[PDB]
Amino acid sequence: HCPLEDIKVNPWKTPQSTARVITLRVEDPNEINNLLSINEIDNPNYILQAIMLANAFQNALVPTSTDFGDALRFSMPKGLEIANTITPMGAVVSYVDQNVTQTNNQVSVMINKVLEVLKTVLGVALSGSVIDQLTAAVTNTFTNLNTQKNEAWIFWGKETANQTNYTYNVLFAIQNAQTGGVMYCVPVGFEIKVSAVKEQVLFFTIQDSASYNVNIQSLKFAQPLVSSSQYPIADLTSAINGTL
Amino acid sequence: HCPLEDIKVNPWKTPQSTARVITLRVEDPNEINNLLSINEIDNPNYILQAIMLANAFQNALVPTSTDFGDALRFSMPKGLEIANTITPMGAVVSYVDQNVTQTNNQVSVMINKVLEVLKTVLGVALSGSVIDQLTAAVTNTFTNLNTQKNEAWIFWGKETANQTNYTYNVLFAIQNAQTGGVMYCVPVGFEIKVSAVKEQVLFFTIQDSASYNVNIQSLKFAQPLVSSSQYPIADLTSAINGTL
Ligand code: NA
Ligand code: NA
Repeated sequence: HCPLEDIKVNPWKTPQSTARVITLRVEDPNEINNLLSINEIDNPNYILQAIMLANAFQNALVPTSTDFGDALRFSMPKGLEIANTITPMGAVVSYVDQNVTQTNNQVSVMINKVLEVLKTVLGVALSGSVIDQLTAAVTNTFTNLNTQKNEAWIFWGKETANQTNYTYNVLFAIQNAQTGGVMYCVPVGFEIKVSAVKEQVLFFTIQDSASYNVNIQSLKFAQPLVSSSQYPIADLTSAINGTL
Repeated sequence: HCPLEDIKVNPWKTPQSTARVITLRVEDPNEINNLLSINEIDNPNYILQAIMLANAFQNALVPTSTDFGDALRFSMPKGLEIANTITPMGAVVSYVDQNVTQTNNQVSVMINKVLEVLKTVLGVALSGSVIDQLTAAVTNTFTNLNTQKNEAWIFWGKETANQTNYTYNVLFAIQNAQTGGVMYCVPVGFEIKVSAVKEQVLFFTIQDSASYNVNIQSLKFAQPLVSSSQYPIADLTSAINGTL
C-alpha cells in the first residue's frame, strides 16, 4: 500500500535464529540418568552418539561428602577414568576442578563467573556456537529452580537456617561447523553452597543478592563422529533407556 | 557408623523424579519450524510421531495484524483446518481462543491465569502428568526472555515507550499412562501486549509487576499411537528437518 523504501541495513542487528528446539522428558526410563542433556547438533544423525556419551558419563557421578549432604555430582577425576573406557576411543582435551566464590553480589555476577570457567573449557570458537544454551544452562543452575527442584539432575544437601547445599549436573554435546569430524562432550558437576534458605533459593532470580561458595568439575571430551542414519530407531530408544 | 533408626515416613514429601530430560537444538534445519517442541513421553518409540505433529501444526501459524507488528502466531481457526488434513486421521478434542488481562499485578499472577486456561484445555489427569513442564513453559513465556529473544518461536512486534508486543509459539506432545492408545498434541499461540519497554521485558522476573493484555489460541488434538521402532533413524532425521 505504501512506497517501497530503499534498504537501511544495521549490521549489528542480530538475525532471528532458524534453529529448531525440541525438549524430551522421558518418563520412567529403564535406567536412571542424572545428567541434564543439552545438545547442540546440526546433523540429527549424531543424536544417538550424543545420548550414548551422556549414558557413559552417568558412571562418573559420585556422592558428595557426608558434611555436604546426600547428593550426586559429576566428578572430574572419575570422569577421566571413565573417559578411557569409552568406545569408540577418544581424547580428553581439557578438564577443570575449580572453586568460585562471591560475597553479597547479585546472582547475575555468579552466573558470569561460572560462565567464564565453562567458556575457558569450551574455547572461543566452541563457546560462540552454543552461547545461548550455555548462558541459559548456567542461569538455570542458580535460578528457575522451583520447577526443577524434584528433577533427576539436581540434589539437595544440608539445609541450615543460613545456608543451602545443592548439586547440579548438566552435560553439553556439541556437533557443528566448529567441531568438524568430532563431537565434543562437556559434563559439568556443580557443588553449590549459597547463603540463603531453600525456600528463598527456590525463587532466586538474577536480581537477587547472595554469597556463593561453588566447586565446578568438568572436562572436554572429543569423540570422532559416528553417523547412525542406517540403524533402526529401536537403537535410539535403547540408548535413551540406557539399555543399548 | 551410627545406629540404624526406625523409618519415619512423611507421606507428603515429594520423591525425586527418575525422568530423563534431553534438549536438542538443531542448527540450520532444512525446513524452519517456529514452534518450541516440548515432549512428555514414556516410550521413545513415539518421538518421531511427536515431531511429525509439530511439523504439521507449523502450517497453522499465521501473521498478526499490521497494527500488532511483524510476528507469527499459532492460529486456532487455521489449526482446525490443518487438523483435518493430518494423517493418520485424528480428532480435535478441544480448542480455545481467549483473552487474558491483568493490571499492575505481579508476573506470577499472569502465569497462573494462563496456566488456568491451558489446564482447562489439557484436563485434570493430563495436566497432572505434565505439570512441571507446563508451569516452566508458561513461566518461560513471560520471563527468561533474554536468552530466548532471538529464537525461532518468539517474534517481536511493535515496540513503543509504554508497551511491547510479542508472540510466543509452544507445542506440547503428551504420551503416557494418562493418554493410553493416543498421543495428545496441544499447540499454543500467544499474542502478548505488556506495559513495559523491551529492555525491561527481556529481564522480567516473576517478582516484577506489569499490566498484560494477552490472547491465547490453542487446541487439543488426539492422534492414535504409531510406533516407529522398526523404521531407520534416517526417517527421524528427516522428520526433524521437516523433509519426511
Ligand atoms: Na546471550
Ligand atoms: Na510445579
